[PDB]
Amino acid sequence: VRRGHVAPQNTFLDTIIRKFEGQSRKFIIANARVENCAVIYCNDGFCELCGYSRAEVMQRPCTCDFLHGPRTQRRAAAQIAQALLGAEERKVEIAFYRKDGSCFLCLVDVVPVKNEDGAVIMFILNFEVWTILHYSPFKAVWDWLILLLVIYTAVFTPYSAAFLLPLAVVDLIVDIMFIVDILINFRTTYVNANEEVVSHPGRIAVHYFKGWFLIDMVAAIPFDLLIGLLKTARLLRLVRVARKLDRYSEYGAAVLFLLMCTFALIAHWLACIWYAIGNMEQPIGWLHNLGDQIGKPYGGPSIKDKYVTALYFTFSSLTSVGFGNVAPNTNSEKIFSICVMLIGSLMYASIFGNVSAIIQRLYSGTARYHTQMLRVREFIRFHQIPNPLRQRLEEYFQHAWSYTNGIDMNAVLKGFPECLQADICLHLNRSLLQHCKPFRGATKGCLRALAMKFKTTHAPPGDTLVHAGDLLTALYFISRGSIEILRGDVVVAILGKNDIFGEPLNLYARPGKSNGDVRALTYCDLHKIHRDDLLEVLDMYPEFSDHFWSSLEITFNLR
Amino acid sequence: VRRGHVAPQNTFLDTIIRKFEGQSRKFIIANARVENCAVIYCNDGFCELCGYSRAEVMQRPCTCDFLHGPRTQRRAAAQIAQALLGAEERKVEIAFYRKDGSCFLCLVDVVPVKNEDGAVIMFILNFEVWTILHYSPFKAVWDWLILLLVIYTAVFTPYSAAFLLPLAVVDLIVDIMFIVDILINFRTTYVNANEEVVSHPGRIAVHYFKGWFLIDMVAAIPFDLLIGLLKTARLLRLVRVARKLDRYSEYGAAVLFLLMCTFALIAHWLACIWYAIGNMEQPIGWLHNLGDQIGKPYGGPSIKDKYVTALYFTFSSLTSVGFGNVAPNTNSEKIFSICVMLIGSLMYASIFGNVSAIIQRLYSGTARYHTQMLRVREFIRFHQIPNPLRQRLEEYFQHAWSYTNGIDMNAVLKGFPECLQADICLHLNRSLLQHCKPFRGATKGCLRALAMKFKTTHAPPGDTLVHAGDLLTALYFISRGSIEILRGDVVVAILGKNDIFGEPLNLYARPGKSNGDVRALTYCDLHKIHRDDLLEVLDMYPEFSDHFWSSLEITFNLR
Amino acid sequence: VRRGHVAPQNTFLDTIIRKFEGQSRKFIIANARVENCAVIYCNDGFCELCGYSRAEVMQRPCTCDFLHGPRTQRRAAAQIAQALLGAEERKVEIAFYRKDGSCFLCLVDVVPVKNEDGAVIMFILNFEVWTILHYSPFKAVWDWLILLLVIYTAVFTPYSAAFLLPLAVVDLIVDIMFIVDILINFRTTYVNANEEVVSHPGRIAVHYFKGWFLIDMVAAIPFDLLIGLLKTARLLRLVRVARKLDRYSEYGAAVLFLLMCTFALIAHWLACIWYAIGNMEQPIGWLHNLGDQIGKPYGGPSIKDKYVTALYFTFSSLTSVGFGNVAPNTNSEKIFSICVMLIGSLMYASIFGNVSAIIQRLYSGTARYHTQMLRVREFIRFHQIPNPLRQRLEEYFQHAWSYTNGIDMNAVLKGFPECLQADICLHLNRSLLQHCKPFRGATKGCLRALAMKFKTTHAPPGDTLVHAGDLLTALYFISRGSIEILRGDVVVAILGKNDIFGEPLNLYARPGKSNGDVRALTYCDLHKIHRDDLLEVLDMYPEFSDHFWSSLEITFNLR
Repeated sequence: VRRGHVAPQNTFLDTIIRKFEGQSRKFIIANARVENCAVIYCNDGFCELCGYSRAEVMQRPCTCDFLHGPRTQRRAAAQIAQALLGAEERKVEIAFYRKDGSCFLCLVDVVPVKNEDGAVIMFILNFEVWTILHYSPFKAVWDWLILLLVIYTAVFTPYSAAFLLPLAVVDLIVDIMFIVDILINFRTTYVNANEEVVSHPGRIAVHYFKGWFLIDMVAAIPFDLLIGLLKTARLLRLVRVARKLDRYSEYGAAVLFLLMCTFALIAHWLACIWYAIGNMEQPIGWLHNLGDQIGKPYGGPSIKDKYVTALYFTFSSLTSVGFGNVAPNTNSEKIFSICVMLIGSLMYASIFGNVSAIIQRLYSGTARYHTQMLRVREFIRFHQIPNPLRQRLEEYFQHAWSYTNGIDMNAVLKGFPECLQADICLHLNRSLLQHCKPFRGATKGCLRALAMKFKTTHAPPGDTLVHAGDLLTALYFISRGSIEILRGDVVVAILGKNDIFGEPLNLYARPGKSNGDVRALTYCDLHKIHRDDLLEVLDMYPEFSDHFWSSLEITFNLR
Repeated sequence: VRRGHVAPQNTFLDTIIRKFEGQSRKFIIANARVENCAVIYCNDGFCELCGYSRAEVMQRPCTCDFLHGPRTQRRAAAQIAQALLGAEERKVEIAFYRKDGSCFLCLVDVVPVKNEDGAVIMFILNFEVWTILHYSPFKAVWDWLILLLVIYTAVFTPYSAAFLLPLAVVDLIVDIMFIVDILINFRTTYVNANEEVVSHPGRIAVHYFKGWFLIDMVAAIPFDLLIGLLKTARLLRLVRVARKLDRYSEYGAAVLFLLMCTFALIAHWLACIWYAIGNMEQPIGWLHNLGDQIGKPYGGPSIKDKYVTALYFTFSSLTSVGFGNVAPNTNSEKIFSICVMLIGSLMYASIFGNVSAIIQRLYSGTARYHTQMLRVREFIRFHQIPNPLRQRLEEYFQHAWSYTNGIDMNAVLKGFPECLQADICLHLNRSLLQHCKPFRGATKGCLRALAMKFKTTHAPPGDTLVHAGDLLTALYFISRGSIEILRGDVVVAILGKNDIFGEPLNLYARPGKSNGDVRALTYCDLHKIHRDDLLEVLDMYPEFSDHFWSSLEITFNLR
Repeated sequence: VRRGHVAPQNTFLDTIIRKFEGQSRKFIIANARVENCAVIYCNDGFCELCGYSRAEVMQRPCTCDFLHGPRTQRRAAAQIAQALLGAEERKVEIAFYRKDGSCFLCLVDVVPVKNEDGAVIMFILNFEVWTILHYSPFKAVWDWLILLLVIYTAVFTPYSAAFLLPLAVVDLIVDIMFIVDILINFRTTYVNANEEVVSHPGRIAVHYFKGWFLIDMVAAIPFDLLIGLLKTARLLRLVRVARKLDRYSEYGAAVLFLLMCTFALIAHWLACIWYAIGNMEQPIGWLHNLGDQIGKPYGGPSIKDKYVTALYFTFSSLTSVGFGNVAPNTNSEKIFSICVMLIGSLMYASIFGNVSAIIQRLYSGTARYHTQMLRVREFIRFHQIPNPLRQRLEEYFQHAWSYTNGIDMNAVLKGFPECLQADICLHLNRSLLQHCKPFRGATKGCLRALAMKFKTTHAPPGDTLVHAGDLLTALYFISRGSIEILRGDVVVAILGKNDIFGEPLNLYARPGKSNGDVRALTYCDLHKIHRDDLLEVLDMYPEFSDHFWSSLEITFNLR
């Protein structure tokens, strides 16, 4: 469900610039909180007045010592400052001098802007010469509740329309729910593309007109005043689902349930319409043909049969089975079967084309699993892989897929920019950065740059990562599990959690050799970088890099 | 719709070289507009005559001082030049000397070529020893109009063919439209693969013969002279759509409408042919079997029934529903049902195989949207992403897809060459290059090279792009929206439109640190490059690079 | 089939650390096998006691000379060591001194741990102040045997349920097999996600309860005590296949056989249920309608017909053919046909959507073969390729695909890490590394790094690999086949197996030119590297690189 992000606390600055832009005004803006109260924005009108650019005027106190000149008096120079100290609408009565130097009869409309907090936040100087949400647990399940009673009305009113020429009271309860639905739509919030959120009743009622109220206003019209064709407006209650279509695509099985249940309603109406053709042609047809299948000539036949036989027909016709217990004969009867065969051939390709995809889309992980498995089984038979390695290929692949759900890690990150990519890896690698000792005395830029180059490698039982004689390119960190260290089949050491191993990069200044082996016991969790990846970041932060190597204590210097 | 590009104004030079190549001539060509009227092309015959190459002879005045020698007279050296000053066909009577040096009895056929402008454009020296278009608003909608009356004739003439053994006058109006169609095809333009456009009536009439006129000439033959089989030629009017097939693939819903409506015509003919089998076998069949369904024995049955029942059958047969209200019995009746089942099984796979794809191809953006969404929802459940970041992933992804329609930006550019790739990015980034100050005094090569390395990054509300302590690799430009600047949660500055921020690259000559943060308010539009990307271009243009840094005024030097 | 890897011999160390972690203990661990019996792990409690880190304490004898001080006595310093020499639970009664230096009343609980071997393996010092497998040839084929008798019961009990109101003895044999199935499930092993394997009867019986025994316990209940609805519990024997679903996805044709045979069982039950509707409505229906098709009014009709006609109906209904020899009429009859058409339209899309994919997934190699072939045949017609090269394109492509099965070599390796990637290439290139002379005196790290950069190139008959004048970038090795050497169409030399050719990299220290050509006779097998790829590895191992070039004898130095 789409819900737009709330407006930041400084968004009122955009509207004030937009307001005074509408007046064709000439002005500047200066903050109160900062040291000497410097300028924060100036419009193009102010640039034309003096001649200076935005860059030159910015980061300067709003007393503005450059605006002084020969003709600028000494007495009211104070009458610039004591307005920053006093706060009031007062036109300060003085000339100024431009960049190149020129006299002009200007006048400083000094203003202090004040917000809901009741404090002096921003200065501006013009020149002249009961509430309800839309993503709440109340509103969430109530859309499914609306959808149920829509399906109730959409089905049971065709039953009333065709056949009727406990139930009387319960149908009136559903009519009141739609009247309650309209009143609730006023106070609830909505999301404009630009205006991410908008609230309170001065603004919501305008959007509701000229949208989808004119259609829904017809739904809530049950007049009393024969002739049941007046109740055809209750079918337009179905439009409430069409407008809220994005809500009903959350779960995998829920989308299947809608396309399966709506398939019944398509048949249900056609069943009721098929029956209507039998009633409104009495001069031999299909109903008297049914009257011979079940011995009831004319008296009359059964109501329960007439609805079933019609539904049976329109299912048999639209499903493209085509029995012929019941089938058309007269002109209008065949015309219907042409319509049902034509829409049926369209529907049976359209609706079950999607449902055939939805089952494979629901079981999408296990679909690609077997294709990836057939690559491995072909790769085994192609190369002839023996048993000691056979186990390692299967168990790693089954551990890799079962853990990650066969999802590409970096393929998702490519779409996002580098700022939010770092924030994603910061969330995954929170267990190292926040908890460990050397990363605490560090700025936020250092954390993100490091977070990019980290790699969360997983190690199942008995996996030899690095061996004796190899080049220690990486420098590892152990988050969870329990990792061993061996050499010549003797247990040298064990490491649990929050531990480090590799080499320092200051002493050698070279690619150093390894000392011994390293193997996992449990399904251990660890992290990884490189020598080249680390140094390129650490050299950018020289004052941080001294703190890094001193505080960081590695459990094994491996030579 | 394919329409070839018009021939440039200097394409007549190709035909003149091609003309004098046909004579086995030996010649050169020289321009009038250029300073001293130098040579612009020479054929291989001239290279063989003297011995010099194209490179050596080119960029030399057509007086040709190298062609002089001992035997070349002084009096008629003027009689080379005053032809460039006088203009006439005159064989200049003199010898010349080759590269190595040799006498040969040559003769300069001096010519001034003149075009429609009526001016001296090009010199050549031979040696010896009511209109109509095809992509107009008139022709565009008239193809759809032709297609309608084709469908009118294609349907209503089978009705006349089978059943007939207001309407009399209106059918004759359609016959005249095809006669009008033929006359219009003469004056209209066409597109040869080589000849991009060709016009005026000397050349178009030759292509129309031996193309698709011989078939369309049969369409316009309504002779008066019984026997309605003479009107079978009106079915060949359907070929006018087959030739113009590329026109009817513009809209998404329009292709669906053709394949859906032609499906009816396939049934329509088979319905009329099914009826013809009933009439032309009278010795029990299907028509007398229908005469018992609706009580009409022989007198005769109804015409409206006979057409419907046949259409109902051929739909039921070809749609693969198979009712059996009406069905074959005699030899010829079954032979038809074998033909309809065989084509029906072929058609129901072929035509609705495409229509099943067309609905997913029409909703192709929203199809891949849900697959990309399932990657994110799996990625959320796989990593367990909390609420403050949960919003950022959804809102960025929904903003990114809704803005770009889920289209790859650079994937389209890869097919095109670097010249037109730069022209595409020049169109997108026109708002910076043409309007801003420093890019005005610049050549066209500088604009294209820069345009390649620009990146149009979009920033929704409250998006922190760069933070304090980070390395300012990029140098941004603000086109639209409104962007803030903060540090330690205090509003430092605001920027509107056509503004700049980053660092100068001359003072440091290093990767400098950042000063503070930067965040968006509105759905702001901005651009981006790199330090390495800029300098590699700027160093190629040293005289431009001095103008660049001086005129370019950045609003924030961020240290 | 998933089978987890067995626990290594040092996994009991994890449980001992986990045990003493549960006591809130403070301790260290030291090995017996290593030289001076140094420390191998210490918990965080020991780090807090003294103050030292893991890195500082590790790789130190467990006598611990740093733990001595002024107050540590000289007499019981021996009573640290002689426990390593004697072995017993004894609290060594002495103080110690921390990092900064401090007295504390501590007490060393000296322990020697001993395993099944009966030897002194590890020291610990606490401080205070009939069998059966599940992947055997017996169990493997017995799952297929269980599946057969499940299908026997699942089919033949509906036959007994509906119709019955040699066979008597044989059905009781199947009832005993399920009782045998339960007893076998106790002693057989299983695989927990964490616990890769678990055995012996103290631990297996707990998992079997609260899993899939409560359902299977109902299956083995054949009580004696009319009313055959008691045998409906035998349908729940079908659940034994649902739990063991991963077993039945091995072969390509085996998955097709299950989905094809289960399709019959879906019809089989519906056939038996369709028949039940005929029996249990006797007040005209479908059974008396059948009694007129085959002249048998009431007496009674045939049993063999009643089962076939029902099966014929439910096939005709669910397959979506829809004949109408037998078809519904009464209320309950149509309700069934609505249910069969609804599930039939769902099943015919779901089950045959997979089976349509399974045939193309079985013939998946030959599917992409023709698409790759159409690229080549288009590429031939697009460029117009003559006969001498035409043969080389076809024969290489047909040799490449037929050998490799159209599988990507490196695309499979990308998922695996660099350790196991090297192990895969070590298996493929075993014929060179183990057998040849220069690679014998080499460490394991040298073998893996080389193995990565090797490339198994195949050469069919008459393939010119390298020519005279070319740069010998690669350095080849001949494993199998027979390779020639030529220059100016004269036979210079021949090479068989385990041979080398290229250039030495020490003498030139440059990219040297080639001498002559090289061509294959048989379908030869060979390997390949590069000059840059080799030197980058060899420079890391300087002591190995001297042994490499001396022992390695190349058959042709080619200049």
